[PDB]
Amino acid sequence: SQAFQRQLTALIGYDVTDVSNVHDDELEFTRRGLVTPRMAEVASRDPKLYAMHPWVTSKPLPEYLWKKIANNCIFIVIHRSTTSQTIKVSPDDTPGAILQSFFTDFVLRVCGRDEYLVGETPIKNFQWVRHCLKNGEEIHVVLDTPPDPALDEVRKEVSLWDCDRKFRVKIRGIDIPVLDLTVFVEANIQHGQQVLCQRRTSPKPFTEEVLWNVWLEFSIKIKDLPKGALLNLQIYCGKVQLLYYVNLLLIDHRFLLRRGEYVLHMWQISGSFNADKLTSATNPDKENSMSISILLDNPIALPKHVRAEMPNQLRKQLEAIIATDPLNPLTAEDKELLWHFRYESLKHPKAYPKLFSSVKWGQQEIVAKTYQLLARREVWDQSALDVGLTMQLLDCNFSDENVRAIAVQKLESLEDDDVLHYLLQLVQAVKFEPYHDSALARFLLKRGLRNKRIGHFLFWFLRSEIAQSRHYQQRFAVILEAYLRGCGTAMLHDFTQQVQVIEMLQKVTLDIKSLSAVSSQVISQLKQKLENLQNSQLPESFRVPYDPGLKAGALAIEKCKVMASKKKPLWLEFKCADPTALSNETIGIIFKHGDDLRQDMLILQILRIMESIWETESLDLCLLPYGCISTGDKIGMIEIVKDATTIAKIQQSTVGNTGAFKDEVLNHWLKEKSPTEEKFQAAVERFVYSCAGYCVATFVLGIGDRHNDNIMITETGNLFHIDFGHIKERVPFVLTPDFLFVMGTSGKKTSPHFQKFQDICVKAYLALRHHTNLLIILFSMMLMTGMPQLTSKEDIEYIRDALTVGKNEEDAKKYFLDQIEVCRDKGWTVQFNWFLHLVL
Ligand SMILES: C[C@H](Nc1ncnc(N)c1C#N)c1nc2ccc(F)cc2c(C(=O)N2CCNCC2)c1-c1ccccc1
Repeated sequence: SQAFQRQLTALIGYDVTDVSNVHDDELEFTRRGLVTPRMAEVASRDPKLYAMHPWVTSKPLPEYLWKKIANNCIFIVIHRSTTSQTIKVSPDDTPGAILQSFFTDFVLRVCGRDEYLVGETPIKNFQWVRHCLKNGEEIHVVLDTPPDPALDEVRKEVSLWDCDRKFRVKIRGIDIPVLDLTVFVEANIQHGQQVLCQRRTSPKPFTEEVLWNVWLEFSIKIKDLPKGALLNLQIYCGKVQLLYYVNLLLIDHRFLLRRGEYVLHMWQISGSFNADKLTSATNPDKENSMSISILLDNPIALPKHVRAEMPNQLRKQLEAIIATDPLNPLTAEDKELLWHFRYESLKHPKAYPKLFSSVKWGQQEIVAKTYQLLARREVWDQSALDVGLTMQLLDCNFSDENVRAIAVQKLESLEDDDVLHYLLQLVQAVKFEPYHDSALARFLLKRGLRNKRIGHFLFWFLRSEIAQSRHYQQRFAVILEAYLRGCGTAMLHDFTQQVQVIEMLQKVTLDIKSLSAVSSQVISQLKQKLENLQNSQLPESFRVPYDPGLKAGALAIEKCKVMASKKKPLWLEFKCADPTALSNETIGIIFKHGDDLRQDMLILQILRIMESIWETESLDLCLLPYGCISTGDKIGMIEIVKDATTIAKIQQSTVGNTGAFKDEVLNHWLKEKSPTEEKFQAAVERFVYSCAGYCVATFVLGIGDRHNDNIMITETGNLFHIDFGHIKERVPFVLTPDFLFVMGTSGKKTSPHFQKFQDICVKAYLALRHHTNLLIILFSMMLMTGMPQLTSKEDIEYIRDALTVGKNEEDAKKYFLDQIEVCRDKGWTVQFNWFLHLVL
């Protein structure tokens, strides 16, 4: 009976039915809330297409993949059992069109993977194909029986506005079970990051109990409280310093004004725009944490719901405002203009964030007018999707549901490919929702239930935060529960196996790490533990979390290692469970405790967004954003990139443990890995592109100044950065004399390959700059939701500079070409300084 819930709790990693840490019924309301959305998508989804989850795209096939074709000819090696016949096919052939061509019912599965080439889309539009064309590989499929939908079967089942009183809250006091100066409470009525009204208590002495018994009357009227308003209660000591915070929605999920006695356990601060500050969750640590005691009282329920001509100077002023970037602050004058010309502004979708930031949300008549304005949103509805613009409306500056819902409206038009690109940060954006049940929450729910791949990643992203965010685990747990109740028994069993496996592996990771105080004569224990796991405890096979097409099989005990590191990560290799796998390659997974890999997920995901941006300008910069999933507290997994070594090690081989750093070694290493000259210059060009990619991407992100035992290269020239969570003079990025000699330059010269590198960099850079807004917002979101450390205005404003906002294109070329030159001017000075730093 309720054994199903026990399953779901183990899958979720948090007890959703628990009510030990609630002061209302919002979470439970949201479970019931999501039942319909879950049922509606579960009932409406095509069961066969959900069983095979064809991964496809409507983006045009890029130039770089077109130029790799032999005139409407892609070869597809089909497999029965023994041999395999090849078939010339047009890029535009549907998989049906190929099946009747081969027959000269069944379906084509990719060899070694849970991936199918099925559906009414041309074969150029399946990702697996575009992947094979990119890396220069042959397309191997198998004539297979379709999977039964049965396997996916789902186990079935007084007006606030008539109230002119000033709002007020009684502060009874604070109590802390264990703590020498004074302390006061600051009560804020918030909407977004905007403080509407503020009041303080008198300072009393900071004893383990402090009582005030004071009515704080606010300047705002009850009628003027907008939905999603937050009573943010804060505690300072003293000169002042913030010690604790908690929040409480003043208008609840049923539109009722919040009333009665509350005892709210509070969050502490580390020794600032952090998403965690926004949460409505209270601290679950009742025993240790500070708490505050309040009383709301007056049942009051909130009701549900000009010409456009102007002077020339004002039109220009307003257009100038509408044009500035998302982090340019609006002045009082700017806001007043936007709002007066409300309806002119409404015609420009790009005005929307700014205009909805010009709304006085603490004034009921103005919010009414704002809603009348959202009634007139034809142009918004008609505009082509700008994700950049849409993401801004979903960030911390917008707490109003109707405003936010129009963002989620635009997201509905995203094809499944693009939801995958933005899914991590859409899931992170749930952190900005005032309520647990939101348009965004349901959007993620339904897109996830509509598609096994979004669903798969949705699970791990949500679970990532449920395992290590007390601030948001409750909300996300509710959402994930909603998902698991509609994903199908097949996936429930998949997910179950994966969690079982990663818990086994993380334990071994944690235990091996305990047995070392940097080397290892006890790689004995590791191999011993892995043998014990593989004997009746680890399953025959499991889906690889960061690449769900791949199923892993038996471990390769002999190939598994621990690193001569401080954090002793594991290096695990598995046999692919799929007998149809044509490769011999193992599946390689690193397990690391010690870094916050949520930071790594975000940077790696932004790198993908960059790649996708580049694809729109027909540029490929061969970035290698390897798989990475954060699975728990300072713990996670990383996709092992095969045939790859660090730059440091290439230097340690032809020099030693010293900074002697020869300019020549990398090219030497490359030359000795390339078998032919055909592949060497291919390697070298692959490296010019890689290097350019990572110089630009890392510069824009402000993570370009790196230790070179944290930059790797494949044996085919593909450079890539690693260890992003690891983050006296500096440098823009890493373009060292070793890299420059592969490009055929030295000290103060130029070359064919180097001139290209600049040519590629400048294109790439200016390319990202065409999506300035999108990047600025993802960067702000990234910091706010994933780096508690780095969330001051100054931190967030780094990317304005790096993307040379306001500058013309030609001037931006001159900026970056200078950045490049700063590296030429520094050579090994920083690298060397890193050696002296990171080795003494
Ligand atoms: C630094 C490198 N990191 C990566 N390697 C491959 N794919 C990746 N995605 C990463 C990352 N991040 C690495 N990680 C290890 C993790 C666990 C472990 F037990 C050993 C690791 C090792 C490591 O020292 N090894 C010893 C040499 N054989 C490879 C494994 C490396 C590493 C690999 C090549 C060159 C230098 C170092």
